[PDB]
Amino acid sequence: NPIHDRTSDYHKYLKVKQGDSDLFKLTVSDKRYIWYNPDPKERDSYECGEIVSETSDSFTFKTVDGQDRQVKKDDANQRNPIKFDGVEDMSELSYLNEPAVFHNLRVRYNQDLIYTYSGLFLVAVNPFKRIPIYTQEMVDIFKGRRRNEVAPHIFAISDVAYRSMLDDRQNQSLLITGESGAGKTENTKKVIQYLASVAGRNQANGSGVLEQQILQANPILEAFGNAKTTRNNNSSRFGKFIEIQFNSAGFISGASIQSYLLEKSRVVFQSETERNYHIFYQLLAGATAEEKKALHLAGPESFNYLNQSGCVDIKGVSDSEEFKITRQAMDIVGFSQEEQMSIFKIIAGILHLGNIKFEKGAGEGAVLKDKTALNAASTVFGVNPSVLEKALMEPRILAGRDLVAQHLNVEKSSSSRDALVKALYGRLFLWLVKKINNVLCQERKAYFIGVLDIYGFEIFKVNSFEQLCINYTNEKLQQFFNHHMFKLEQEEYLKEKINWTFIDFGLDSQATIDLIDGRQPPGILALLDEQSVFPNATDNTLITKLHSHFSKKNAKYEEPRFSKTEFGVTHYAGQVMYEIQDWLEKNKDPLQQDLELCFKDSSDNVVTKLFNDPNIASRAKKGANFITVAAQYKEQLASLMATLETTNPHFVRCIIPNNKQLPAKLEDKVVLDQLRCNGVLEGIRITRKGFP
Ligand SMILES: Nc1ncnc2c1ncn2[C@@H]1O[C@H](COP(=O)(O)OP(=O)(O)O)[C@@H](O)[C@H]1O
Ligand code: VO4
Ligand SMILES: [Mg+2]
Repeated sequence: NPIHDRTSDYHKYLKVKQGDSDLFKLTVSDKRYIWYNPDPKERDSYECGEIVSETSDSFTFKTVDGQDRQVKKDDANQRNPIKFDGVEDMSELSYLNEPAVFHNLRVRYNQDLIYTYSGLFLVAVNPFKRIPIYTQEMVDIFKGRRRNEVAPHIFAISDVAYRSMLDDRQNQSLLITGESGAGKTENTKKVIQYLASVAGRNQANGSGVLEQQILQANPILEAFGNAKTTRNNNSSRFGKFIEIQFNSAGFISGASIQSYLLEKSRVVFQSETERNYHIFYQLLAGATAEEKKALHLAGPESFNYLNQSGCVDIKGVSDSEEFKITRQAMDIVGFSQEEQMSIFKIIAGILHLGNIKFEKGAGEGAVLKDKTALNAASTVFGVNPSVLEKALMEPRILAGRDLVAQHLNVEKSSSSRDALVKALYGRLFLWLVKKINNVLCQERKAYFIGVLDIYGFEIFKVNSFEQLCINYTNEKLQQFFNHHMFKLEQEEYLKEKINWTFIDFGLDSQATIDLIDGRQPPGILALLDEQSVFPNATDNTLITKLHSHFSKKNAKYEEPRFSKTEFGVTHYAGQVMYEIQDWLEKNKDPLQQDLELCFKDSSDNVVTKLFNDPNIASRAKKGANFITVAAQYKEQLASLMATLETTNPHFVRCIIPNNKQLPAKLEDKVVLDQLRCNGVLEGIRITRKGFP
């Protein structure tokens, strides 16, 4: 048994190392210590001081240096007996305070122990390096073990959700929270791997193909949906809820993926030191000479959509090698050789479209002097270069019932070219998902375990509509944890009348949530929609209306004195300033019909489905207007949350160690802000003084 064999990889990599004689001598000491702030300015940096004396309400301790301080006992962060350092469950700590919880996490982290239980949920601190703990051997160890019999691990929480699904015959969900780069996606991959193993079928010839396809579905979406941002080299630019389905016997019957709002703006713009989607780089590097030739491809520096950030490479990653993986994932899933080539023609097409350089003519209208890029794109897409040309600069619209040809200037033509690009990429992503889903859904499920992997809370120098939608989602996931951890728990106790005194844990993201998606009174999204459908509305009339409604009226809103185009929203993870530029068009997500017409007549079959298929090319109509991006997203986020409520949830809180993606550098301030806003210690207090 590996569990008990101290010489195993398990003990080696998942268990705390045996202390020595000198450590024992320290462990049996009678001295008592306290965690204090050497600087009262920096409350997150602590040192350990020894308590030398005590009055009825105070403690006098010594500081690392030559001095002595006194503190009220009710204001003291006592240090747990060292025997607790490295404990696998922090609900077991004598003293439960901030420095105490961080210290234990730090102790384990320094030994590459990234998993630690914090009551009923698991905490995960990003190692930022590889650790040999997700091997098939490790999987087999956790197979069927009770949470307290084995070490903290993502495999452990997975098996528990699994047994609960079988024992209670109820649906389960694994909610992995964390800001950008914290490790949500890696752990998500692990939960899938584990379930696929312990619950898959290992018959031969035809058998186990499903579980292999389930696994191969991730690398495809990652190539089209992930990209390098300043916070993560493999940031997920789309949200995801994966449904692992099981039959009545408890065997994987299949799975479906529900994607959420891809960043469609990234295809045409990346800020300095960021990349466009990985796929653009894997194609340009992994394509053969013929493909490269029949596609009119060149190097990254040759494409406007790939040479503006100044970054075409990611340290330690080979796009060429990555491309081989992607294509192999597509094969296994089932993408015909034809479909794939179409998929790359689109990628190549999008690249050429970004090369089209519009210029002014003799008048205000725009013209296209060089038609190389235009011709190239038209070729790979299989569309009439002249139809496409007029559809870009002179799209036709109705003026009443009259058909009027527009003559878009340079700026307008470029924006229209970008809208096409984004619609193009956006629909492709949805097609890929649809496709994969038809492969994985081959049997009526009896039960499922939902694994959520959203885009994490993020902040950049410039925050736009995209960031608001992302942080709004994180804000709701957090309230989901607060709701379940405290509100429902206590609402239960008090219902049974088990003699409980209500506790206010001070965790509530409702005010921030209402400010964003509030309807009555109208929140930010509601006002955005109003203005969005108001003809004479501008980004300036939108910000003015936003300030008007919330400035000095809502505690979570702020009208900055340093700017006229930004507004702040106080989230659980911090205040974020948002730039209002282009919000109206982003929410409208416009696309000229002449452009759609031009592509509905494409020779390529994939391209044609993206423009003739209702689910992909059609847009819901909220009456006289198309449903807005905000209204649809608010709507889809509401379904999810309603789906989660119908399951038994298990939380995994990923914690990022620092802001530099560096291993072995656990930064207190970075880590303590997360433990605080995530409500980790309150999560431990409810499990400790309550009735689980
Ligand atoms: N458990 C882990 N083991 C090894 N590396 C990890 C782990 N978790 C995270 N990483 C590293 O951190 C990066 C970011 O994690 P990721 O899961 O992609 O963030 P996210 O999904 O939270 O936005 C990974 O690409 C990987 O380098
Ligand atoms: O950087 V992550 O967006 O996948 O949270
Ligand atoms: Mg991710």
